[PDB]
Amino acid sequence: GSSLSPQALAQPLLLQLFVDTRPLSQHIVQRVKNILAAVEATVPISLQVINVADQPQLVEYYRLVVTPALVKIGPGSRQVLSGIDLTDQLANQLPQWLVQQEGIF
Repeated sequence: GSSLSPQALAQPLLLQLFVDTRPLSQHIVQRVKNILAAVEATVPISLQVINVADQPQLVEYYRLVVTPALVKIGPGSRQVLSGIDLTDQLANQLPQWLVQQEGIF
């Protein structure tokens, strides 16, 4: 079938985190990594950190003015988690991500 392969595998979940090199971010990072790595699943997530001090231009693009902060780009809809509540929002947002349910009402 496909490239002779029977399926285009889903693209790993694109997850990122904006930090200011502050321990808290590295702190929350562990929490983020720990939680994400806690859901494993057949679809692993890719955690990439963005140094706001290195590129504050994209931060403003996402109106992202608070740090630390986390932002999911996909697959699926985009979301912005910030306010040291990333772990609270993430844990709550994660399920919604996997539940990628017709976010419909």
